[PDB]
Amino acid sequence: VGIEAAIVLIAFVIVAAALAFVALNMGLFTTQKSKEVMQRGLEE
Amino acid sequence: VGIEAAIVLIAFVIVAAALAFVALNMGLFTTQKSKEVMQRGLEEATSALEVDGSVIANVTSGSVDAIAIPIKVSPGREGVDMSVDKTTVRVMLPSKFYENAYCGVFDGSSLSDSKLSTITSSIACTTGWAYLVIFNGDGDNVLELGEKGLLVLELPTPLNSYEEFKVEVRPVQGAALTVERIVPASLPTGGAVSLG
Amino acid sequence: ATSALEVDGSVIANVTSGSVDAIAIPIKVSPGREGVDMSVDKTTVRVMLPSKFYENAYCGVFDGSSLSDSKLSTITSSIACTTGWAYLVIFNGDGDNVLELGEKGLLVLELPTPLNSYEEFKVEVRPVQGAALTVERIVPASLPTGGAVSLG
Repeated sequence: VGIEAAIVLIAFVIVAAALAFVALNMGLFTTQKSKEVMQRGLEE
Repeated sequence: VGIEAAIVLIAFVIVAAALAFVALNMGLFTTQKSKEVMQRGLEEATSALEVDGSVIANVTSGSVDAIAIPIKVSPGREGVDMSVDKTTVRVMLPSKFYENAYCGVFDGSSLSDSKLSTITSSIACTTGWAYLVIFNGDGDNVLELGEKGLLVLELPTPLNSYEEFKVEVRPVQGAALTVERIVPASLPTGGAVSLG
Repeated sequence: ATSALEVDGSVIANVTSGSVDAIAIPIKVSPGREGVDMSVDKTTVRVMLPSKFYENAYCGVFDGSSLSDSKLSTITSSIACTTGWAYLVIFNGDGDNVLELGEKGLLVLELPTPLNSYEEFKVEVRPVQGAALTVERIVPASLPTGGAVSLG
């Protein structure tokens, strides 16, 4: 009974880790691009 | 009549004991592995790594030669391993694409001083160009909180004016860092130029 | 349960004569170590094209000895496969045909005259153990006359 619950837990944790990786990567990229675009606006 | 019943009982009890032994052994192992995997997931959640400041480039003879990208670790400590065999740096150029230009991490002993020319000149890599320089570190190849890292590219005759470049870092654990900048129109004949 | 395999980074494509020729898909192993076998006889790669469908285009895994350098052109040119196109290139590996943690893999497609502008493609990897990886990207409008172009 416990073993399958542990397997499901492992799967759900692994899914969450991938979501976190994607979220941080894209958030950092979009923050950098926002910095660049507002810098360009100030230049303009 | 009783004796054979006792023998069957003994056999069935012995079978149950073996099943119990197997069940407890494998249950303990799988619980330990679940603990380890969720711990690793929590580790992967943190250790983001991010750009701290402005990218600064070296220009010689009217063209951009070297690029310095300042990075730091995100809140949450849990440092990122910057070893040669565990980290890969991707450089995407207008006419070139490089999958792995990482050569390693050399300690920032402050050299003679913190000049960009001194850093780009004293440090050399046997193969590849991109290396990372740690400041205020303890001498390890892991970037931790309290340590400032400056990642340097040595580019032989790329990067004229106005074209874009893309630099990506791929740690073994944590999110890949994406950096994209455009070279400004105004470039001095020498010295560092800020890329914003 | 473990050994998921996942995309690490951005898919990068090679464009020649105004059309996309080769596709590089960076992948890594998920947390939990427990590497994925990348042998020829155990892994199948599916490519779904707008006018074509291929069930198995995998030709094998060749070690990333860094060649002369890490150019996309050098990788696509030096490596050749007897049958099929898609191969995987391991970096920082120990020379085995298994992708483990600490090893970086770049899966490359050699596509003869598919992939104009704006049409979608689908790439799927089917390991013997672990979840199949699904990759779908769209070619951007702006393609240079040469060199690599990022697909995001």
